[PDB]
Amino acid sequence: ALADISGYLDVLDSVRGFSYLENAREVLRSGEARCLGNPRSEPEYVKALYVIGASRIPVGDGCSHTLEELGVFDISVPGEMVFPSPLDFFERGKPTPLVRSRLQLPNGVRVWLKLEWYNPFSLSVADRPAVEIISRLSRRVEKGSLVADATSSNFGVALSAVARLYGYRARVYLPGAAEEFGKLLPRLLGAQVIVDPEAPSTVHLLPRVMKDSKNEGFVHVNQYYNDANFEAHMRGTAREIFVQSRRGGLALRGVAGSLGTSGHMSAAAFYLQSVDPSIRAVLVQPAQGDSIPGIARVETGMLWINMLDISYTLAEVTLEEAMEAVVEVARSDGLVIGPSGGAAVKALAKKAAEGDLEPGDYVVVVPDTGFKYLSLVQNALE
Ligand SMILES: Cc1ncc(COP(=O)(O)O)c(/C=N/[C@@H](COP(=O)(O)O)C(=O)O)c1O
Repeated sequence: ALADISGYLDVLDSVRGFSYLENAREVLRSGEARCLGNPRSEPEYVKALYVIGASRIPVGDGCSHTLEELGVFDISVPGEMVFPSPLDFFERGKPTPLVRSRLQLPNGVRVWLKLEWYNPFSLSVADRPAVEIISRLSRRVEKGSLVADATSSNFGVALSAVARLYGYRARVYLPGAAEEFGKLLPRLLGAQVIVDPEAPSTVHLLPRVMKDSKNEGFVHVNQYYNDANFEAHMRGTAREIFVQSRRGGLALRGVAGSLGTSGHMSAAAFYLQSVDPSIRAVLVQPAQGDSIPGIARVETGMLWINMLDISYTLAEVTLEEAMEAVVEVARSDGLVIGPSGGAAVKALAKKAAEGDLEPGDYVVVVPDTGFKYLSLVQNALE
């Protein structure tokens, strides 16, 4: 028997750990899940179902229900694209677009582009963690409290818009080298914003955010460590690849992406590799000395890409190379991607070049619009 999952979403404030994900891998790999006689005695299982994007849970004595029965494949989007609020537009106006590129890579490597700038608050992938974190937070923290964190840019914009739609106050902390939209947009959205000229990278800002949090009593929502960030991308970004690939007719053979916290490619890779372990995750290690805004090298410390059981390859990419690839997607497809997007296009293009990749469909996750990166656009043409 099928019942509604909303009711059982207290397991989000009770399950801790990753042992619950073993349940995910089996439900996904099997394509079904066993019915639960007592839904409250199985907090791990229930949580797993939510995290793969079920809307319902299977309840009863011995039965089982498919992914489609559970609602992994439910279409959310109103055909007409009419939404009674912005927050509901984020929720139900999904999946973000998967667009097949005219870009031609060798060895029959077919490039598809998941356009995460089609998120309403930050025009970036960072909306999805920011709604998931703040939504859970609304359960426990009182309204009018200040929530805060460090960001390269996207998440601080997403945090500020969403915090303020949930009644919470916002502080964002940015490194000096980040972009003007990040420093400016939160303020337009009513946050306080603090910029450290000395801080060369976002992870380096963390001690300052932690110190101030202890002194001031704001809630440091902490995207690097906060398990919702991984979980948002499991029920949203990753699940969508799973669904779209199937409904799209895609022979899905892999994913390509970029890493800051590692939330979204950890989630795409794990989800996808639960359904089918052969799927490569091609990931980008920005080259040494170069800065690509939004992302970093793994060995600067990342939670999920390390600890979860994820087969992934790295290709090195310079900024200059990430920018070359922006330029060529823009001449191929006429779509203008951000620097981190072109870094994952480039990184796939090399494994393709090398002959390390099977013939088939690859989905790249493009994290934001190039319209926010005019300087790096300009410099890449001169
Ligand atoms: C443009 C762009 N490209 C890639 C990423 C990487 O996504 P993640 O692995 O899910 O954090 C992000 C994620 N952004 C967050 C996290 O950045 P950080 O992890 O501190 O390097 C921010 O803006 O501060 C991004 O904005």
